[PDB]
Amino acid sequence: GSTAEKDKLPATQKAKEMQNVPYTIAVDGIMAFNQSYLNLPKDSQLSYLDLGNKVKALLYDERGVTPEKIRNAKSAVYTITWKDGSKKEVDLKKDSYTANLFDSNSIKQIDINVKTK
Repeated sequence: GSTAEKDKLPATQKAKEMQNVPYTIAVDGIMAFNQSYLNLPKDSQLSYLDLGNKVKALLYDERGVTPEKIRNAKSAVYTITWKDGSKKEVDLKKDSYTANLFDSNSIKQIDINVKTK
């Protein structure tokens, strides 16, 4: 029966797990979402230089674009929405001074938009 025993169920790890934050991407004016999620540190802050290591991975894993082409794009902006419900957009195509760390634990989702043509 279904009420047999719940203890029979599996277990989990206590060492150190990761979180799954849903991200988005805009291409050709149309967004491409496939329920894909991104990995992040638990209760740990991170920067763009480091976090990018995981992001860039999806960039090529999605369509196979390079960091040299995505930069030459007509436009490049990154959107980050915190658990608070607030979202901010950062214009990478015009950002050479911006720089600040963030807490993944306080992150909800992100929406990347790169206009290339």
